[PDB]
Amino acid sequence: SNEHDDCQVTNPSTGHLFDLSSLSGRAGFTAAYSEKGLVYMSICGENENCPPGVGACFGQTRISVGKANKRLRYVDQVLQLVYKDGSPCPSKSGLSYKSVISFVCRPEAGPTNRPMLISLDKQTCTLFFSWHTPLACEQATKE
Repeated sequence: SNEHDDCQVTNPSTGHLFDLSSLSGRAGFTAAYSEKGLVYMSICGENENCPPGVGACFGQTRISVGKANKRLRYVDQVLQLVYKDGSPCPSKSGLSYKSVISFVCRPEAGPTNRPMLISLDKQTCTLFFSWHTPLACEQATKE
């Protein structure tokens, strides 16, 4: 179970598939890392601002914040990707940055419809992203 052709996950409760493959690709998307940075991260695949294998990095610093992973999973009405094995943890040892792309079912879209960085986790090198998009929605359309 979990996914189909990958990069796409199903409501296990509805049997409805979500595909973020139109979001996928080495083009990737961007998130605003504070006012100084931008994140460049591709969905499921590697990002072109990143070296082959890295699916998420910064635009200014080019510190990889995660590697390409196509495991889109339905979790708490969210669909979340996690791009691990980013750049070595400056704040710890033997760890790396990772992403948490929590796609959020929101019938309301973004102005641009960006993956919105919630916040950083420097304690365990996590970048918590949440993309409130009608793409991952179907459920919240109700409530």
